[PDB]
Amino acid sequence: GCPRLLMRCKQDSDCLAGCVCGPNGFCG
Repeated sequence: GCPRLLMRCKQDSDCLAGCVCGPNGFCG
């Protein structure tokens, strides 16, 4: 599964397996 919260990203893998780097700053 893919949660959601203010978690800054730089790459897809940044977040938990399922999410992508949300085009804004934080995961999406």
